[PDB]
Amino acid sequence: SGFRKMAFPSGKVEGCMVQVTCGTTTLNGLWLDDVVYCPRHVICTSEDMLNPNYEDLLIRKSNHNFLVQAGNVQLRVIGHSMQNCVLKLKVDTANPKTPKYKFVRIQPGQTFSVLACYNGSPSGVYQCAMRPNFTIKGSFLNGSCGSVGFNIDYDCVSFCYMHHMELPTGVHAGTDLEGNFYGPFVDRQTAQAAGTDTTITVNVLAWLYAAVINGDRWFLNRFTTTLNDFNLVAMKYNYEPLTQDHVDILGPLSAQTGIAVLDMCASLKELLQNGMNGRTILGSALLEDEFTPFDVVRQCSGVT
Amino acid sequence: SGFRKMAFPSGKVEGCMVQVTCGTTTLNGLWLDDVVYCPRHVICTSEDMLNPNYEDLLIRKSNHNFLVQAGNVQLRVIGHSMQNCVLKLKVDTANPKTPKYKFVRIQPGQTFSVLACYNGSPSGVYQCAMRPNFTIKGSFLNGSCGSVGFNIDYDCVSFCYMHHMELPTGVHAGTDLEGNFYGPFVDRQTAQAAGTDTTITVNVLAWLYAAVINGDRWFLNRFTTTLNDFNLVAMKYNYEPLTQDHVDILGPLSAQTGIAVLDMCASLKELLQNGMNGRTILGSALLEDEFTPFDVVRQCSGVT
Ligand SMILES: COc1ccccc1OCCNC(=O)C1=CC=NC(=O)C1
Ligand SMILES: COc1ccccc1OCCNC(=O)C1=CC=NC(=O)C1
Repeated sequence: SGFRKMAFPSGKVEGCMVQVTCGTTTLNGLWLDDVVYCPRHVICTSEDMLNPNYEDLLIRKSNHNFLVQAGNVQLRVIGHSMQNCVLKLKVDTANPKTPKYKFVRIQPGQTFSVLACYNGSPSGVYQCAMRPNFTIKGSFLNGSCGSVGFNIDYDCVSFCYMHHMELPTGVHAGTDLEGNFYGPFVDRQTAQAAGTDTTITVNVLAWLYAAVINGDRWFLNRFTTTLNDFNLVAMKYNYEPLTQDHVDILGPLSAQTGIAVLDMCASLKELLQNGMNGRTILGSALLEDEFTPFDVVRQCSGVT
Repeated sequence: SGFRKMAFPSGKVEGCMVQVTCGTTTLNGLWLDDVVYCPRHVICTSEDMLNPNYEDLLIRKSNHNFLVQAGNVQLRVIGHSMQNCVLKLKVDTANPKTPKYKFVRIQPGQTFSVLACYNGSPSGVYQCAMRPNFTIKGSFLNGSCGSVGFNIDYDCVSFCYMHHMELPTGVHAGTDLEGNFYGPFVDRQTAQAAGTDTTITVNVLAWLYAAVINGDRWFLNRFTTTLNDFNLVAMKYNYEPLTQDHVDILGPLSAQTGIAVLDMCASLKELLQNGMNGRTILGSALLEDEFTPFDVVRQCSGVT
């Protein structure tokens, strides 16, 4: 028993991290097969970031201008191309530590592990959720760009995020591995509105099921609700509307605990309307939304 | 910016994990050089765990009874010995993935990463603190025994914990890598009192400094206090007494932010006496104590 904000083991991803330098800028790259992926803003200087013309900036660059180093060994760059906001540097050597991998675009509300890196070296790993507004609340300092987010299913790493920037509000924005930003964000040093965020309702319910499985039950009540009634409360408290697809994904947790999804919704409704009254759930004094129903089942079953 | 409960990258530890089977029991082992370390309770059966005679149980076992498998390859056991509550199985092959390592006994209040494993396979990584009462609030299910805790300083892994059991209260107990339990715990299936736990005051203060560095400042007030006055409040709220050694370790964070340690103590005093009033600090609605002053500096500076 016990419940933790668990990240995937980062080993398979550590073996892919490289340092990429272009001029005076150094950031992180991901070396998979004979390609290194990194944010295209590695080609920018301070004067450029306000509104860089990436096509023009990249034209002044040659294969030899991109310095790629994997630990202490230098990789030979034989090609370069820009795909959306990522640069793909073709190298003459396939990464011998390349795991089985996929590039996936995750949905808002889904979770993933981030391996924060500096100068191509891993510093730490933490579990994140892609906010409904497509930002992530990470921990990234100068030099962290090119750090990636991923999920792991047995031996396959599904890369879903590459870190590009911190918005003036202190939240983080990045792209999928094809360089498409999550959300409306552009890779420019400008004020960018991130939409209204909401709490991931299906994840809070999954976390309430994790609480019951692990022994924290004080919040269970004698009430039930309907999807319509619950959604009126979800609206008032900036929670995502619950759909039948969300109820269906909560099926296994409802079956395991014997607590019907709408009964758990009624517990969540009471917690939203009355707060915690100074109590905690799974060591938290707020409603946790960065655990999906899949995460809860995985952690509660011990999937390796 | 941003602050997360970050774990160390687990790669160096994943390459050491093995499965150890003895009879019908399977758990995790740590393969370093030509030795595999695992909890000695791998030799027990259900009837034994109420009060096992480990010396007698181990005498009925031979090198060939310990099945050690690293992924898909079987290791040949050429020796076995019990040191405190750990078994050391000598194997004929040194682990080629053995990183630089140390065995350390951490102090209560210190933090470490845990790589939860099942059947010798890593499932996840999370950051823990050794509670003042020598328990850890982990996430471990059946089969997790032998999972380890560690810290990493550049290329050196300092192994500090090996998981042995879950107490009837749902908290976790384990040993250092020499098999000495942290706390009063014994490896028996019996009710075991874990002492009164307290909140790690120096860690809460370090986390308040992390909050100021990252922009959450609402809790800063116009007051100051003394170590004596603060400790009277710490006593009332089951917080560890603050010492000058704790103030000294907070020095770098006090210097970076310009907020004197006793002024931060006065903010903490007001938060203990008045609560959060429905606000959050670094995404938490409670006072966080699982970040040491070293962790805060490391995460705020980007040490890899
Ligand atoms: C506004 O900056 C940008 C806009 C578009 C593109 C790149 C930008 O930044 C490049 C350098 N940024 C960093 O190294 C970070 C510093 C702190 N926190 C982070 O998450 C990243
Ligand atoms: C009371 O059990 C023991 C006492 C002494 C020694 C060993 C004991 O357990 C062996 C198996 N335990 C597990 O696999 C766990 C199940 C669930 N949670 C965990 O943290 C471990």
